[PDB]
Amino acid sequence: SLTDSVYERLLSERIIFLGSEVNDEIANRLCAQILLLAAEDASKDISLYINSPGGSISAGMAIYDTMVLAPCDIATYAMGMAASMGEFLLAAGTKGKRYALPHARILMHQPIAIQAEQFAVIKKEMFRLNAEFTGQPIERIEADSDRDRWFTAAEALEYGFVDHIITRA
Amino acid sequence: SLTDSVYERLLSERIIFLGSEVNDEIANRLCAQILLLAAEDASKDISLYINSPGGSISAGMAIYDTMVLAPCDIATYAMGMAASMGEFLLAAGTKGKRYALPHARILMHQPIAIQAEQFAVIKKEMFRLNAEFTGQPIERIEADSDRDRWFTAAEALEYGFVDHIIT
Amino acid sequence: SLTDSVYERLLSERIIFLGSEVNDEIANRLCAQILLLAAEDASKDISLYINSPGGSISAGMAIYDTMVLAPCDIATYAMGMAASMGEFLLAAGTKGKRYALPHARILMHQPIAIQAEQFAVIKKEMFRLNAEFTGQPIERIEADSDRDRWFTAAEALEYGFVDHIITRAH
Amino acid sequence: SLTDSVYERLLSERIIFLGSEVNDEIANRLCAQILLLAAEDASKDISLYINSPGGSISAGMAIYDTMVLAPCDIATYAMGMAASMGEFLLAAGTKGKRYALPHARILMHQPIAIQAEQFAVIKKEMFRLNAEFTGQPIERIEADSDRDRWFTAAEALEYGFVDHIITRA
Amino acid sequence: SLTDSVYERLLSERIIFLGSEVNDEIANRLCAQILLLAAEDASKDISLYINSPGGSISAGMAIYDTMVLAPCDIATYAMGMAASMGEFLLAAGTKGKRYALPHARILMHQPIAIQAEQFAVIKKEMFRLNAEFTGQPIERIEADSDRDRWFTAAEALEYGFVDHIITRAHV
Amino acid sequence: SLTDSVYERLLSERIIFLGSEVNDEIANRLCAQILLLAAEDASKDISLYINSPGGSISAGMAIYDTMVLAPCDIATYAMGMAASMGEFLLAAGTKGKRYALPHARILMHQPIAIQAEQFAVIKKEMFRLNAEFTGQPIERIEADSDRDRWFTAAEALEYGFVDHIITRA
Amino acid sequence: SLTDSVYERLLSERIIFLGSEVNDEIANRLCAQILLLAAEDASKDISLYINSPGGSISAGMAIYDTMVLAPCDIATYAMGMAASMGEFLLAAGTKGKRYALPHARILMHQPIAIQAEQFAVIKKEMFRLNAEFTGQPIERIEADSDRDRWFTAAEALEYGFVDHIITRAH
Repeated sequence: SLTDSVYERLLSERIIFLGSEVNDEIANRLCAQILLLAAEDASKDISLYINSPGGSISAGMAIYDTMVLAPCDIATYAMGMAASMGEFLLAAGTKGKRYALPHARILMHQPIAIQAEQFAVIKKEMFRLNAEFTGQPIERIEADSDRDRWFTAAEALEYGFVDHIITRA
Repeated sequence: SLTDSVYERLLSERIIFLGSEVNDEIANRLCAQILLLAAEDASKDISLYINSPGGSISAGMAIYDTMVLAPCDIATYAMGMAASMGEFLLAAGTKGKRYALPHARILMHQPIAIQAEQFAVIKKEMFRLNAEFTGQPIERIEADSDRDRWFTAAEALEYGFVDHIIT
Repeated sequence: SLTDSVYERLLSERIIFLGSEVNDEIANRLCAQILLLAAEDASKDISLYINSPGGSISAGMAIYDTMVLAPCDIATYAMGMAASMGEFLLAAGTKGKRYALPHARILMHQPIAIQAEQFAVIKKEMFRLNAEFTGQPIERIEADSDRDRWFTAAEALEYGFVDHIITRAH
Repeated sequence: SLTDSVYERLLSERIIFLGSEVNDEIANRLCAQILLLAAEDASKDISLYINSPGGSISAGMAIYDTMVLAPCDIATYAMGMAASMGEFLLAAGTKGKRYALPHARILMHQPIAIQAEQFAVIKKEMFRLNAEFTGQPIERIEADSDRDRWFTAAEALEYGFVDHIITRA
Repeated sequence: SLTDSVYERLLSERIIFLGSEVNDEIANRLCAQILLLAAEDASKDISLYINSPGGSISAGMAIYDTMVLAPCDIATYAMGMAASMGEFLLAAGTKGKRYALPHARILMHQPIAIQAEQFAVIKKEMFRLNAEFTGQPIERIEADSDRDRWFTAAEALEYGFVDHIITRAHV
Repeated sequence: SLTDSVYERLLSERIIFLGSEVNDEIANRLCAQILLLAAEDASKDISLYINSPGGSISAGMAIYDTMVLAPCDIATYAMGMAASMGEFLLAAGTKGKRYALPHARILMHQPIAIQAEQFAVIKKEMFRLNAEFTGQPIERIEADSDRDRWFTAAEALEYGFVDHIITRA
Repeated sequence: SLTDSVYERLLSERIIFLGSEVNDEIANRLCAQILLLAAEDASKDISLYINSPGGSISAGMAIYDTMVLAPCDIATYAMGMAASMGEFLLAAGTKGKRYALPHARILMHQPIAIQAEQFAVIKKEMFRLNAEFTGQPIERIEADSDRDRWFTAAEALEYGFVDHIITRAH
């Protein structure tokens, strides 16, 4: 299919997309791409373009673990919407190389005994890391998640999610 | 498929199409193609052919932002219908390279708390940009969007959506 | 698929097909082919084979524009049915290069406030252009459309839709 | 698929099949194939193998019109069944080059105001062309079609549908 | 698909399969392959492996006519089952090149006015050719067909459906 | 598809799988693969990996005949389960080149008037062949099948289904 | 498809995925991929990336056997979830080359007369092999399994499922 072909040609340009909700399948597909790119060249940058309403914490956290694993820098681009885990992945890009396009929007969001244990542990990790990415205190991160705080590109720059607003490349 | 094969072959001629309703999926597809073409050659024009009834404001703005991001010029062509966000994208092409075909039509249109907040600002920012694109005052853009004003090629040239009618 | 494969190889001989109703997707696919062939070589003819019930007047008008835009001649061929916009596109072929196969049928047909406005404008322009293509007066085009006039290949030649009837090797 | 792959490969050998009922979609595919072959090389024969219960006169007649348009000879082969418009396309082959396999069978068949009118015109044309193909009077063709006359290969040869019964190539 | 790619690769070795019932679709696809192979090289054997419960007579006769039309020999191999028209196609292979594998099984079987006239004619012809293929009298073919007579590989060899039973091929 | 692409590439290594129930379809595909491999090179081994719960004796028998027809050795490997016709085909590999992986399991099992006749002779023939593959008396094959006797790798070696247990290739 | 060509291109880097439930079909495709890589080059590592809820004990043991069969080292990575047989296969990778990503979760679980017999036998092996992979006593494996003990990456390193936690560029 044309769509798939275009994505695969972009993969050759080391450009990847997170263009839908983050779930187990998409995480797998995306981890795979990051691994492939790192395997074929450890030193050339990867560009991750994000337009995603976000989703599952464990799914987003696996994409994150893989971004960390990859030896090359991962530039991130808030291309349309970066919400929930989409915001987290945006903020996880290599510092110096996190970008918002001028009309992007960044949203924060707060997403059986064993499941509850596992979720409590991963949720706390998400807040901790969101704090490291942005330089905000954890408490500010929790409160802002709770009230579904959202950000224009400028506001996002100011808050610490991105390093640059890019207009012309 | 034959139809995907033709669009692929056109990609090599730096021609792309918006031939359907703008939603997230289509916005993604179209941003991918622009990024690709910009990666392959930052200094050759891209041509964007438009036959589209429009769609969501946010999806159209991601396309717009990618259009601006590409270092290369983007020529736009109204091929059949450029309505709503399709009119916006047409009017967004590089000044001097916006074209209407002789029988093209141009159509203007207006398209939970936190959702409403974001919509209000993106809607306002779209009227703002449409005014810049066309040289009309913001007030004329709003009033004309409101009443679903539509345009023949000639009328579109005069109003400022395009720079040339090509025959 | 075999079908797609054959249409692709025919695209290499600069032959294209309109074999179904005219709607937006089909119009898009068809303007794309015309643009593709125009870009590959602006000097060589394109052949359009038509077997179509027609369909959307605005869709057909976009294809027509792309024909006019192409720097090369477009030869047109009526294969089975050329109805409404299919008849229009056949008649729009470069004069001298419009063909009917002998058992072709050519049919004329009469083809929300804002939709009606646009349709009135597009409709008048289609009649105007069809008049020009065939050499018939505008009122003859109108009345013939109203009464659903159809034409054999021979009748189509006489009326002005085409220049040739292929009754032997071409 | 394998099936489509063998048909494609057969196109390179200038062989085409009519292996099913004649309708608008089949007519399109077949006209397309003849046009392709004629464009590639106007001077080499095309071989059309027919195993068809016939179908639409309209669709059959489009294929026939393309056969005439084609400058190269078209050899026709009754492969199993040539009924109705399948009989028609067989008998439409280049004279001297219409063949029946030894066990082929050949079936004749007689198949809103303005639909009726288009139908009358094209039906008269079918009878007239079947008459020319076979050397039979149109009245014979009409009566024979009326009563669903059928033919062994030998009988079909006598009647004028084919020029040869072929057993070995 | 893997399966298709395998059959296609086999096609290059001039090897074809009848692995399902004989119907119109299958007949078209087999005739297509025979014709392709005969065009590619008129002087090299085609090998037809059969594992089929048979099916329509007229469909089977079209395959048969195409087998005869091809200038090259068709070698036939009873691979599992050869029943009804599958038996007939097996038996129609080039004399000296019909094979049974050791555990193959051969099964005989007997399969609107104008439709009836046509069926009567091809049924008779099918028996006539089965008699010619095997060397058996027409009345033996008819009666054996009636009672659904079946054969081991050894019994099929003696009856005349094949010319060889092969266990191990050579190199 | 990925799956098919790996099975294809494995075919170039001369490796085939029986990883589902043995029925006519799978028998056809497997015969096809053996026939192809023998045609490309009649002197190189073929390796057949088995993870199958068995099925039709007919189908199994056609595969067996093709294994024997192929001039090259066929190594068999019981990869997970070899049950019923799967056990049969495992035991049918070239003697000296039948293998169990360490955790494989081998299960014995026993699976219109004219249909009953045929079934009786192939069942009897299958027991006979199983007795010859294994070196067990025919009555013990019959008895053990009747009671669904199953085997660890070590017990299958002892009984005669395989010649070796492989741990590292 | 995009995904499939990605998984295939990764195969060229000798990297495999177990990203779903373990069953017979999946076990087959995974053993196939291992045998392929082993055949291509018997002396380069294979990397197995695991995000799996586990599944059938039989299917898992076929995968395990094939990894033991392959003459090359098999490195293993817990990418998201490794539960039941997923944990087993992770723990089965070449010692020195078992990895967890920091937010991975490792879960233990307790996994017709004839099927009961067979099952009893595989279950005992599974525990036994799990004990040697981890260096943990059999009683402990058994008790942990039947209370559904789960582990973070760090707890998994302590217990013996992995040798490394990847907290920086690998």
